[PDB]
Amino acid sequence: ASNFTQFVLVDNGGTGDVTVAPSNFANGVAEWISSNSRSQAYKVTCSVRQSSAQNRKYTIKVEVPKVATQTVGGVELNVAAWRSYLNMELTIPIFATNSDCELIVKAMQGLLKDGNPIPSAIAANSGIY
Amino acid sequence: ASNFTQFVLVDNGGTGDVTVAPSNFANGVAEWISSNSRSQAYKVTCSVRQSSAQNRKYTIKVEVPKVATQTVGGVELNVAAWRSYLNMELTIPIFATNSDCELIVKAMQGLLKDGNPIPSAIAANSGIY
Amino acid sequence: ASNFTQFVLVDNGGTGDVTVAPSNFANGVAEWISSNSRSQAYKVTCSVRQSSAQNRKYTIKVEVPKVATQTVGGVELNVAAWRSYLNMELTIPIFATNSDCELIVKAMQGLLKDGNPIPSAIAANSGIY
Amino acid sequence: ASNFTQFVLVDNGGTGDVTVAPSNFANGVAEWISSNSRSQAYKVTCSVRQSSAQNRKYTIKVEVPKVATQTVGGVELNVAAWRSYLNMELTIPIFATNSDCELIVKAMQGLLKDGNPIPSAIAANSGIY
Amino acid sequence: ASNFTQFVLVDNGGTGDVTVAPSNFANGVAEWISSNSRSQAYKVTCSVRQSSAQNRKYTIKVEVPKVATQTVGGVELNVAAWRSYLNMELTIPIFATNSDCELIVKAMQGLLKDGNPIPSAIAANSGIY
Amino acid sequence: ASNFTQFVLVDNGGTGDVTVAPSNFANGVAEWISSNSRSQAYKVTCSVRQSSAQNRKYTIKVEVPKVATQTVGGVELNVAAWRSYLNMELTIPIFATNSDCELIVKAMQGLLKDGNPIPSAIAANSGIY
Repeated sequence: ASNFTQFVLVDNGGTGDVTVAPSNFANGVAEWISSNSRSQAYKVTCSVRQSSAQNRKYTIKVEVPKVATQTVGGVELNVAAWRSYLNMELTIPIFATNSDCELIVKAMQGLLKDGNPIPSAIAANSGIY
Repeated sequence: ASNFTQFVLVDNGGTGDVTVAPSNFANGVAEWISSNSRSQAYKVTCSVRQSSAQNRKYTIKVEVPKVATQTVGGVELNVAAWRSYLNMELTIPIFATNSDCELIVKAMQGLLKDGNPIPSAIAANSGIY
Repeated sequence: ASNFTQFVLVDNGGTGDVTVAPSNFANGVAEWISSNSRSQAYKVTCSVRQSSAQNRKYTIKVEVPKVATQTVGGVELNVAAWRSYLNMELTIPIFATNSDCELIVKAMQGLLKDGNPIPSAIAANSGIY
Repeated sequence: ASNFTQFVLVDNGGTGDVTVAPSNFANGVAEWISSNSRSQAYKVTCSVRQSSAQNRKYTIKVEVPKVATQTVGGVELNVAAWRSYLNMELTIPIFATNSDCELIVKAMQGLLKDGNPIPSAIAANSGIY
Repeated sequence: ASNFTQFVLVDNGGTGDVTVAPSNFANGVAEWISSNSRSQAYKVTCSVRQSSAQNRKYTIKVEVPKVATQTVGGVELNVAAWRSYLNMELTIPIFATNSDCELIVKAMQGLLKDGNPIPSAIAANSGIY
Repeated sequence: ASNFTQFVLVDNGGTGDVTVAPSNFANGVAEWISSNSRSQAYKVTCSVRQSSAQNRKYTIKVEVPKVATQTVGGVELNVAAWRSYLNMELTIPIFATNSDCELIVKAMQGLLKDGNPIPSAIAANSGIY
């Protein structure tokens, strides 16, 4: 069994989906990268570690690139004009049962569901109002 | 119009849903709290700010409590045995158009979709393997 | 194939079986945990390393907990009264054929079969005599 | 009881079984050895001591000869190339009742049951994957 | 994908082929091994890491047993006299697209194609002349 | 005979084949280059040396360029945007028979055959998983 597999990061219908695939798992940091030029690739990393005697802590990171071509002196390269960086830390006490964790996951999914405040603000270059 | 409204944080079917409602918007920090004892309430906060000349940065935070009763000297109070803390920062360059942002949101939703690596690990008190 | 699978650690004959499942592979240490909070879980880990120029060494560990509900600060926490620890190190020369290795497995199985000296002593809080 | 008796270490189904028998009890350390030269014998030793104020520790050791291409009764100067060494240390808290200890034994039996991850890895000269 | 599968390392035309199979994935380093003692096995390992700000590096290693006069399952203390070691490091700039990488693979295939200089030299215990 | 011959490094099926030819043997390093300016050429080198008293070591290197036309100082120069580098070191004991060496060649060919794990990963900007 393995959960270190490829998955769909961006569900753009069924065509133009960004799939991210495993690439390296060094030093306890799982890393996934989308295909093609590493320079324009999406990146996701995840690591879990015991932060204190009572808590475990997950550190997830995602990079969404803005695909572009750079032309310097007539030489064109595939690059990322810029990147957005998502950095999240999740602390969970060791007393949390599997049920408790499922709830935590649902809270995260709910937080970002379409239509809700946070995702609507982000999607529209806006804050709360 | 307002996006500073109540929303469903945990979609537990249609019964036992955790709804979170606005409570305070001081100093540019929007805050939502679930009903009943503040001590056992779920909490979500969000603020956006220009981090540099080129980037805007969102800071979202969620607290999932473990509901419990504390009995000290015969006096019982509603408290949270412990809390899980989600802390996420999202940096987005000012060149990002609305389309670019929608993609960013989809990446976040994809990252946490049921079945995918990260949420499956968290839900099962596990790391990547 | 993939030998990283779930298995039943304690066979109580279908009813109340302690089954353990893959939970982490960070740093080259395969880990399996029972379906409990991290504070009350059975835990098994295994790792292999080339200890010398001519040996390989498997380090296997198991934690059998005694679950309890402790009242800390007036709050009830799911905890472990104590844990029993098994620690085994197996050193196998590189010249060992697959059939040579099956011999080791059979020897370990025979060592612990019901009725044999060692498991009888352990199960009776007794020594060998 | 009087559990210090001969037993079948390797069960090859009646024909070609390896039986190991009492051979030493110096210092309360029970030793069992197969019927071979000491450089080619199967050896098992066991002893218990209270390791600390709250724990008892069983130290079990097993030595298994490399059989492929073995020359029975021959002299092989590099003995380490022809033997595998198993070292088991079982720590059991003094509160453990007999039932608790039976469960611990079952856990050990489950860990090594045929078909499960650990023994399959060992038998195939492999790690976990 | 899920390219971590068994494959034919040495193709002797169906009869007497050497198949190598997954045997370890510790630290994201994939390992494949043939069905032999570790002193006589064919071994292949592979891993990728971003070696610098602008490059990614694939490190591939292959070990091949000396077969002439080999004593199957035997103990040979000077292991180095019985194995050949191949070390490949492939550095690919992050700008390389999938097509660029296909070409790189073709170059490697061409380099080693039967009848070409390099492989003929190796196969004849020779240098270039 | 003379194994220092031209060969096709990249077989694009007759049309657009990258053929490489002998270009230097100074200092005991056999070199082959494609028919291009030294700034845009594919390059292959090989050398053999008795690395130790009992080993021989082949050092083979390949450079796959990405050709481009850069405008420097208003003038257009035929140049290389980047280069991919392959570096392989093969250590073969002196006891290796010719048939033993053919085994190594076949193993290297099998390693890179179309469809097998390693070349699939490389060609997809992916790791093994």
